[PDB]
Amino acid sequence: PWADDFLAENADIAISNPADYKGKWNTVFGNDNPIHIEVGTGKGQFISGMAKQNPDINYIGIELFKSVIVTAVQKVKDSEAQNVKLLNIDADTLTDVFEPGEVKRVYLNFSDPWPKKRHEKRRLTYSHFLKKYEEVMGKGGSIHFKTDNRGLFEYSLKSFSEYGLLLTYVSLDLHNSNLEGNIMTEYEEKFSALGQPIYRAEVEWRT
Amino acid sequence: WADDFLAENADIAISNPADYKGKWNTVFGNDNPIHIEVGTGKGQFISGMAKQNPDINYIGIELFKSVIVTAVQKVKDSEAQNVKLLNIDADTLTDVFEPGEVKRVYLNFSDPWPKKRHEKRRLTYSHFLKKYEEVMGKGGSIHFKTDNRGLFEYSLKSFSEYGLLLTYVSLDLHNSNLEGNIMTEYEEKFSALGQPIYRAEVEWRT
Ligand SMILES: Nc1ncnc2c1ncn2[C@@H]1O[C@H](CSCC[C@H](N)C(=O)O)[C@@H](O)[C@H]1O
Ligand SMILES: Nc1ncnc2c1ncn2[C@@H]1O[C@H](CSCC[C@H](N)C(=O)O)[C@@H](O)[C@H]1O
Repeated sequence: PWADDFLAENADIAISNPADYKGKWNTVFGNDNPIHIEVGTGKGQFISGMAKQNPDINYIGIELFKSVIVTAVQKVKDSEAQNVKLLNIDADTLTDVFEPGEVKRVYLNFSDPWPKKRHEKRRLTYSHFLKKYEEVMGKGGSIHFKTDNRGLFEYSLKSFSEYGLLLTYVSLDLHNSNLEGNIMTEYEEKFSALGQPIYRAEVEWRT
Repeated sequence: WADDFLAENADIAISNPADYKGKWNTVFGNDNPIHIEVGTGKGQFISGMAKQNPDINYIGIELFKSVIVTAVQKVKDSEAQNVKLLNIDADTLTDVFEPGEVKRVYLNFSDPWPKKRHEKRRLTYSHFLKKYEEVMGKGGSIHFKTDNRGLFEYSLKSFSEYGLLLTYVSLDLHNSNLEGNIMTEYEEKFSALGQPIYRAEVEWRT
C-alpha cells in the first residue's frame, strides 16, 4: 500500500509549495520565534523531539527521500507539535525557500558521508552547501552537526575550517560528554547501541 | 647536583641556544628546513624523524633535564647529525629563533592541564600559538597528535579561534593509514588498551 496521497492530505505539516512562503515564513507559524531548520530529517524523530523540548523555536525539516518524510509527518502528527513544518525538497533549493536571515540555525544529523572522492560535491558539509547556509542565515547563523561517521566528520572539520568558520563546540564522544538536553536521532540510537562514538560539532560564521 | 652528561655532549645538547638566534643555519651547516618539537620527552620521536628524514634539521626542546638526558642518548645511539636539543621552556622560543627560521613545530602528547585555571599552560593555547607564529612566520604548520580527547577537543577550538586552517585531522591515527608516522613513547603506551590517538595538522592562512 504505497501512500503518496497521504502527503497531500497532511499538507499543513508537509508544505507542498514552500517557495511561495520565502520571506513570509513568519506568517506560516504565527510568531517571530527564530526558525531553525534540519537539512536531513530522515523519519523526523529528532525534529519532533527538539520541537517538544523547545516550544519557543520554529522548526522546519527538509527531506529528499519521500519514502521517509512520510514517517516524519506521522511523528509530527503524533507529537501534536504546532511549531514543525516539513519540506520534501532538495537542499539546493534552500535559496528559493528562505530569504537571508530568515533562518537562524541549521541542524545536520548523520548526513550521507559519500566516501568516494568524486562525491565530495554531494556532501552536506561541502563548500557549495556551506554557501547555501550562509545565504539563508546570513552571518548571524550557526551549524549544529552530529554524525557517527569518522570519515565525514574528519572531512567536515577541514571543510568548515577551509570555509573560514569558527569552531565553538566539538565532542569526539557525545554519549560520554554530558550534553544537557540532547535529542537522539534514529541513526544516533542505532550507532549508540553499537558502542561507536558519536561526534558533534558546532560551527558558526565570523562577523 | 652534578650528574650531567650534557657538558660532554654539548654538540647535541646546545647549552646556550639564545646565542644562535638567526644563525641556526651555521649550527647545522646547511639550509635544510628546521623543524622543532616542543616537549620532546625521552627523545624517541625526534630520533626517528631524523633518521627517516636526513634532509631536515630537527631541534627538540625539553624543560626537565632528568628526561632530556635520555633524549640526547637516543640521538647518540642513532648516528643522526641533524638533531640538536635544548633544555629550555617553550616561552624562550622567541629568544632562540628569528621569524621564519622555523618551518614546522611538532607537538606530541603534551600535558593536557584539564582544569580551567591552567588553560594558560597548555601548549595549544593562544599564547603559544602566537609564539609559534613569531618564530615561523606565516609559512609554518603545527603537527599535533595526542591521546587526550579533552586536549584535542580544546585544541581544535583553539586553532579555529586563532584563525588557523585545518589541513589534516585524524580521530584514529592507527586506523587511518599514515605512512611517515613515527610513534612516540607516550603513543606506544596509550596505544595499549586500544585508546584512539588523535592527530591534527594546522597551518597559517595567507
Ligand atoms: N540534498 C539533500 N537534501 C535533503 N535531504 C537530503 C539530502 N541529501 C541527503 N538527504 C537526506 O538526509 C538523510 C541523512 S540519513 C538520516 C539522518 C537522520 N537525521 C537520522 O539520524 O535518522 C537521508 O534521509 C537523506 O535522504
Ligand atoms: N612549556 C614547556 N616547555 C617545554 N617542555 C614542556 C613544557 N610543558 C611541558 N613540557 C614537557 O613536555 C612533555 C609532555 S609529555 C609528552 C612526551 C613526548 N612528547 C611523548 O609524546 O612521548 C613532558 O616532558 C613535559 O615536561
